[PDB]
Amino acid sequence: SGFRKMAFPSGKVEGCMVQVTCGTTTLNGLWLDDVVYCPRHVICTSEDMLNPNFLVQAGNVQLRVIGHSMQNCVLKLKVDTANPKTPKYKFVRIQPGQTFSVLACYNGSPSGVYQCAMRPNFTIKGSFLNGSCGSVGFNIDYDCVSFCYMHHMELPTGVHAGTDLEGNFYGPFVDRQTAQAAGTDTTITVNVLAWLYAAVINGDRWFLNRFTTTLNDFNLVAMKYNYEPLTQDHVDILGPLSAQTGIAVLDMCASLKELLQNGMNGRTILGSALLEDEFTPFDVVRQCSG
Amino acid sequence: SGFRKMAFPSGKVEGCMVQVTCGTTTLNGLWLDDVVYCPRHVICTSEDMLNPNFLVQAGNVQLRVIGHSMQNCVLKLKVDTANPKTPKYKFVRIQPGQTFSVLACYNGSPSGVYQCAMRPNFTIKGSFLNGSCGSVGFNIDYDCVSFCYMHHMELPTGVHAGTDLEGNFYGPFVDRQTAQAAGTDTTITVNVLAWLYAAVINGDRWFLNRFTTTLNDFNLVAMKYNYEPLTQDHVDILGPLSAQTGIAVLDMCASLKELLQNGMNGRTILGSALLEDEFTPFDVVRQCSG
Ligand SMILES: *CC(=O)N1c2ccc(C(=O)OC)cc2NC2=C(C(=O)CCC2)[C@H]1c1ccc(C(F)(F)F)cc1
Ligand SMILES: *CC(=O)N1c2ccc(C(=O)OC)cc2NC2=C(C(=O)CCC2)[C@H]1c1ccc(C(F)(F)F)cc1
Repeated sequence: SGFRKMAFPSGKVEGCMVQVTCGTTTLNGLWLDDVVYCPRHVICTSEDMLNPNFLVQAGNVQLRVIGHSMQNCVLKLKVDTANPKTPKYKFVRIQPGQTFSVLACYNGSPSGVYQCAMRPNFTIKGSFLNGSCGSVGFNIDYDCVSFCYMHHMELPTGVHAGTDLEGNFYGPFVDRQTAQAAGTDTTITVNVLAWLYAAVINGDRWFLNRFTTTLNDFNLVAMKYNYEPLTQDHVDILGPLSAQTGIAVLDMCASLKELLQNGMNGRTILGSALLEDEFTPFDVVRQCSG
Repeated sequence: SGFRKMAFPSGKVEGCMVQVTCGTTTLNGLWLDDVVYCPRHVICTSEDMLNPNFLVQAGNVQLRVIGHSMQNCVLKLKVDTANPKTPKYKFVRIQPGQTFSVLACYNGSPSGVYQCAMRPNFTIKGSFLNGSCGSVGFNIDYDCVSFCYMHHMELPTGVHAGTDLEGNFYGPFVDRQTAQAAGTDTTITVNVLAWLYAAVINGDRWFLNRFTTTLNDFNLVAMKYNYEPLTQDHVDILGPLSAQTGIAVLDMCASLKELLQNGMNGRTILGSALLEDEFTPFDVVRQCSG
């Protein structure tokens, strides 16, 4: 029992982390096979971010860059020694709504790990300080590591922005300091529904009134509260949770609809008095049934 | 910027994790130097938890137990090979209010990491499934690992209970299945005050009214809302946060006092509409100022 916001173990990424310096500028990079990835704005100097040559250390072991190139927004420093601590990996691209773990690092040493979601506006609500550029976000499948995120920058609203491991940015964003107003993030509705399932499994059922409602009547309400519309694909993926708790998707929709319109009222669901949207349905299955 | 509930990297603990089987019964254990720790109720059989010989595998490497002994509530399996992946460690005991990271494991393999607090009633609000007994909770200081918790059991109220690494249980609890009604956990007031600081640092200041109030007048209110009394030692440790934000401890006390009595009212502080008590003041300093 218990539900808790839970990151994957960080051991296999920690030993792929490295410190990268170019001129005065030093940040974090990822070491896989014989190539080190890192954000390309490492070649800028920071004085020039106010108005209009490589060192690679793996803790204490110096690698020689023997050349580099630029794929989109990331630099691919080719090194001579090949990392023996390279796990099974693959470079996946994430869609809004999916979640991952972030291992925040400074000067190449890991400091923390935490779980967060790729918001519908393509930003992520991270915890980043200066020096964190180059930290990676990832999922793991027992022993295969799916890298899906590298940090680049902090937008003016406090939120964060970065790329996939091939260099392409997640949203309409660029590796430069500007007022890049990202869209309003909507609340991830499939995830809120999944968290409500995790509540049921674990104790809380007061919100379960479930006046049966249809799909689109819910969507009508959902949208004038800034909830992303629910599609058939979202319904499908709740299948397993539906199966376990014996509460059809339309019911949980309906019960949430009285939450949006009649409110939490200070009442508590799984340690919270607001509707959590940063757990995917697979999250709930991994945590609530192995 | 950003505040996010953040566990220490789990790499150094992951390689001290091992699977332990005794008769039919198999769970998780910790391997340090040449001794493996694990809960002593490994020698029970589970059929007998309803009404009134060692295998140690490190993934695939079998260790020979050459003997064992019982310190309090944990078994110390002495093995012949000594773990080369043993970090700097020390066995600390935690007091209620302090926080740690839990690396949940099944059949000796790590599955997740997460952050939680030792509640004032000596229970912890974990995320544990059958098979998780023997998982450890710990803090790290850059390279020294302070082990402070090993999981034993789940109380009837869903909460969890365990020991320090020397075998002694945290509260008035025992390694047996009974209705052990633990006390009401009070809300950790020093921590709520620290989270309010992290809010200020990061954006949110609406709760800052700060009608100056005294210490004990606050305590009067605090207690009839089930908030643990605030001592001089708690005031002291908020010193640094006080220094950074330029808002004296009595002010934040006072502002929280109007939160307890005039309510959140759906309003949001750092992604939440209830008062979070599971961040220590050192947590805020580590996350908000390196
Ligand atoms: C992500 C990060 O830690 N930093 C960062 C942020 C933005 C950009 C950018 O837009 O470049 C065009 C670059 C960086 N790079 C680095 C840092 C560092 O602190 C270390 C060196 C890499 C920080 C950073 C740097 C400068 C600033 C400033 F001055 F613009 F405000 C902020 C963060
Ligand atoms: C912590 C844990 O995972 N388990 C557990 C819980 C309590 C006790 C206990 O009170 O013993 C006197 C022992 C255990 N031990 C083990 C398990 C396992 O699933 C694997 C073997 C170790 C579980 C567990 C076992 C049995 C039950 C039961 F039947 F009592 F409900 C519950 C959890």
